Amino acid sequence: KKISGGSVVEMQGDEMTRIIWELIKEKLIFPYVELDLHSYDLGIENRDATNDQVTKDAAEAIKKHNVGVKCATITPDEKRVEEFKLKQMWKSPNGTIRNILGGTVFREAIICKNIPRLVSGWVKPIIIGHHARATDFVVPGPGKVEITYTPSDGTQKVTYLVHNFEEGGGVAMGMYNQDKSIEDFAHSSFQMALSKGWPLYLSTKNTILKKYDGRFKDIFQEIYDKQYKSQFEAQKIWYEHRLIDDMVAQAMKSEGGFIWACKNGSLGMMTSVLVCPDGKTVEAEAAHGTVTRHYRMYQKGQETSTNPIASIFAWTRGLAHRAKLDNNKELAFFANALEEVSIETIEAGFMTKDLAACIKGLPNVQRSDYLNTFEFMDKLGENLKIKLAQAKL
Amino acid sequence: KKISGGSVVEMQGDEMTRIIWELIKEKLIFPYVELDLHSYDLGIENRDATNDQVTKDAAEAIKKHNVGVKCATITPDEKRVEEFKLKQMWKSPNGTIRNILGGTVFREAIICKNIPRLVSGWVKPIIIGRHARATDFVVPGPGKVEITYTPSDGTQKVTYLVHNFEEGGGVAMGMYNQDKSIEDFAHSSFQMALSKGWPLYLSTKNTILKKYDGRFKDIFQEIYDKQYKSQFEAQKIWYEHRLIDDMVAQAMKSEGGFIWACKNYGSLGMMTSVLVCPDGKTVEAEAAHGTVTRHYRMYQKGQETSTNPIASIFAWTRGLAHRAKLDNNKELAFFANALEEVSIETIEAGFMTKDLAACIKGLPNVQRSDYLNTFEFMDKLGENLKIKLAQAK
Ligand SMILES: NC(=O)c1ccc[n+]([C@@H]2O[C@H](COP(=O)([O-])OP(=O)(O)OC[C@H]3O[C@@H](n4cnc5c(N)ncnc54)[C@H](OP(=O)(O)O)[C@@H]3O)[C@@H](O)[C@H]2O)c1
Ligand SMILES: NC(=O)c1ccc[n+]([C@@H]2O[C@H](COP(=O)([O-])OP(=O)(O)OC[C@H]3O[C@@H](n4cnc5c(N)ncnc54)[C@H](OP(=O)(O)O)[C@@H]3O)[C@@H](O)[C@H]2O)c1
Repeated sequence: KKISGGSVVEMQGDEMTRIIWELIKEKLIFPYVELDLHSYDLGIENRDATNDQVTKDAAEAIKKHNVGVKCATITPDEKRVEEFKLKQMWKSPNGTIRNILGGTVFREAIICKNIPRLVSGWVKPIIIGHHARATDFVVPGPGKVEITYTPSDGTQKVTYLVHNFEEGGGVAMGMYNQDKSIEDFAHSSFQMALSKGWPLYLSTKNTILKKYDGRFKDIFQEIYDKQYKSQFEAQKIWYEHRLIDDMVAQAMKSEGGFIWACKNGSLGMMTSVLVCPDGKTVEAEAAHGTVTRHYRMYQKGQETSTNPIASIFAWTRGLAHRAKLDNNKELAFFANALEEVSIETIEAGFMTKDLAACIKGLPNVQRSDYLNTFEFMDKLGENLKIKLAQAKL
Repeated sequence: KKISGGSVVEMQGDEMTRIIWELIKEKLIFPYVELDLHSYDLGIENRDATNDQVTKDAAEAIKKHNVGVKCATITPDEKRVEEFKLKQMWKSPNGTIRNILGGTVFREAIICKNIPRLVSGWVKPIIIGRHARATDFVVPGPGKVEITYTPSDGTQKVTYLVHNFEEGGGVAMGMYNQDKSIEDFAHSSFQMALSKGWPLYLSTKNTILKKYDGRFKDIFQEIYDKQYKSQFEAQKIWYEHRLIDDMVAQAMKSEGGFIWACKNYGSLGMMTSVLVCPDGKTVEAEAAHGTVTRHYRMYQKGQETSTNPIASIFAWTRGLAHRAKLDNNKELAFFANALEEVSIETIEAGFMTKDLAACIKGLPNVQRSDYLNTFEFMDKLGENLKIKLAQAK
């Protein structure tokens, strides 16, 4: 009978994704798992009606229950405001959540043998985690641009000359970064390496930006030694700093299987995951958007061919983490079974137009080559039911 | 019956590239062309023995004679210093030469019809040109870090604060850009678009850093109309800006055949590189790859090697094409084109090195009968060049 899921914060999105999102939930998740579901509706209309209140609530909920899976949501601009008569132009919910939760987002392309990688050497996937401010202005004519720092303890103020424009004009910039943000970026990155049981590489450019990127390299080591070095060995893992050039060269000549945290391939396969520093809280979401083009055709009754893998893994990565926290072996296994069924269904010849396009090039793609949105969800459901029954032994 | 090419500054390199470099001169260039050769020996040993003076001299030589063709050269690290018993870790020759000549570099993959591209639609080459100080410091913090600009003018004074630390210090920095630098980028770029008779695109992420990238979009426009519009229309060409995202996309749907200027922050034997000084006079052509050390270590052991000489060859052809262009040397200009044709033809005709046979069949499926070794391929190109030059007579 059903699996004891636990508390999970689900968040519904917009357009095409919101549609495939309902199919995932009922076909691949519900028939097998029971969840204390804290479901919030981040549909643009509802964010409007509730004055974005809902978005904040949802972030507050994730903060509490540590686990949240999200559907792609419309981030509004001029065109959207007119499209929906939006009483205002609301901020990207991801942005809202990110500020309330913090942490570092990690992306990972799931790899199928028969999927033309951007380098045929990667049989194992590579998780990347960008760090995430700029005060730029224009210099009209001759003048002096300096960057000063005034300490709050009344200490001597310090002024650096960034450039002294003696003839023409130009442009200028100011950039910053608190220690707290770098620490959070480190822990996020270390814990992520542990969960995925893989090595952690920090690429930087502290040869030039000696003081700037230097701080990064330090903050990381200081943390990696005071903490996390022991556990890293407990899994044969290690953390090592590589200059941005050694990395990129090493990575191409690499078979993947590591976490790349740098300071700075189909989308239906890409999955973004926010990892809060505490190692407790996590949000998971597809990298792609709402796929509006597909949605348009869907509305007109036309046949659509959307890839649901990115969205599916948002659930499995979320659920996986839920199990992790709760020692739920039953759930832990289900997550896997689903991820596998997904990769396997594809490595068996069943896929959507976009994936088929990878193999035979967009033009040469005939209808017989791919499955549209529905029957592909079905195919996954079938294989899922199967795989699961097989495990019962 | 030898063509007379004229004055050409040549730089010799290290390891495997030094080998094929001499093969090209002996087999493909010298037998047909006579040059007032200003040849400099940028071998790692000679640089050491001369205290990298040879490098500065070669840069001064190019600055004077307008044309320089360079062989791949070892850039020393700690392992190099120990290997060659160097008496210093000399700076990258490329860097030394750049600092002296200035200008913008343009990379371009040589395209073959029997060789796979990233976009199978790409039939015409795509030339890309990126834009290559900054004061950074550590914030003890907290405190207000502000960037101020006071016009030498003496009048106004504006202060923006990059951040006000309260949590505790971190790190900050200040960027800048001469107007000059952007103008030189523009000229260098526009000229390449004309000399290659292709449309110029400038991609940037204006949205994010409006003020910075804004100055780029403008200066380009300003200089275009003021100086370069006629020529473009004359050659049925044009220039036009785009955001990175709209660039990547309309590119994926293109056949190529355009210059691409990146303001922004496959096989290598086919990757060339040209440094275009803004004066429109001086140029340096070189392979985009290294000395191919792994291949050299094999050569040293007596093992058979298969190194792609295409990039190296095109360093000569691009160079000679520009000498001709400068001297209105019809003959030379023809030979340059003839040599580029013989190369792409030989490859499209089945004869190629191992790395290329890999692009078509993939590593694990390459047989010895699918490619030629370094010396066989060079011999093959030799035969055809002789024929091509015979038929055109
Ligand atoms: N809330 C979020 O997390 C989030 C994030 C980013 C963007 N968005 C919203 O996304 C909306 C539109 O996004 P977008 O226009 O950038 O499109 P998208 O959803 O980002 O995807 C762009 C295009 O790539 C292709 N594609 C992406 N995912 C696909 C999939 N699963 N299956 C098949 N094809 C796929 C489709 O084009 P083709 O099939 O024509 O090639 C799609 O139209 C915007 O309102 C934006 O605000 C939301
Ligand atoms: N001044 C320059 O132009 C320049 C630039 C970069 C590096 N370097 C020097 O290059 C030396 C070594 O370079 P590296 O280690 O980066 O190697 P590389 O010369 O950059 O190339 C290494 C790999 O590139 C592939 N490759 C590049 N050119 C090739 C060609 N023509 N034919 C076949 N394969 C080619 C080969 O792959 P396979 O392993 O599959 O055979 C080779 O193993 C270093 O000392 C560096 O200082 C010089």
